[PDB]
Amino acid sequence: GSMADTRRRQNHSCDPCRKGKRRCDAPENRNEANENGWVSCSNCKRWNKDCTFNWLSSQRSKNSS
Ligand SMILES: [Zn+2]
Ligand SMILES: [Zn+2]
Repeated sequence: GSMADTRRRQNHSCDPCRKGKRRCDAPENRNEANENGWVSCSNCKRWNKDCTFNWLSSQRSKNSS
């Protein structure tokens, strides 16, 4: 798990959904989505959770630090 492959990103769903096995609108560019008009996936806006890519931040490095 290094030369062949290191990172295994598949689900793009934000922290709360990916954990709860929910797929949301939140793309890989959820931040860039905020700039476009987006802000939080329907899940977060529905349950009032926390749209974050912390999962992304805990991968190869603190992507969002
Ligand atoms: Zn979500
Ligand atoms: Zn969310």
